Amino acid sequence: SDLTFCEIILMEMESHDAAWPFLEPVNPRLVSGYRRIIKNPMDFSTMRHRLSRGGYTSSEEFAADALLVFDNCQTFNEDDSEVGKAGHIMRRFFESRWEEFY
Ligand SMILES: CN(C)CCCOc1ccc(-c2cc(NCCCn3cccn3)nc(S(C)(=O)=O)n2)cc1
Repeated sequence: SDLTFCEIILMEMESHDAAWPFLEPVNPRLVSGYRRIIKNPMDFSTMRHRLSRGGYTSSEEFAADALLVFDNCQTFNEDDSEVGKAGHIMRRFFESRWEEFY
């Protein structure tokens, strides 16, 4: 019953104005040397793939992947960059919705 809310939250994040950096895996042709720094990439497409296939055994596991998206953003980008700002917006949005649903 808790896992059904993850799809709803995922859809809301996919639709958010600030979500553009996170929709698909980082493209290494666009973001030079990404994997030198980010050893465990994550993105909303990968999360959708796993959620749709029972790859999350609990809502907590889904939340951990959401936070990994934002933690990787914060590790790679300065807070005042456009992508860094987007990550902070999305983390706040995610955490707020998580509290409402749970
Ligand atoms: C072809 N299709 C329309 C592309 C649409 C999506 O394009 C993206 C998506 C995500 C990025 C990107 C970048 C970045 N740090 C660098 C910021 C400076 N920058 C370098 C290249 C571009 N901007 N960090 C991150 S993340 C996920 O670690 O926070 N994600 C980039 C492009």
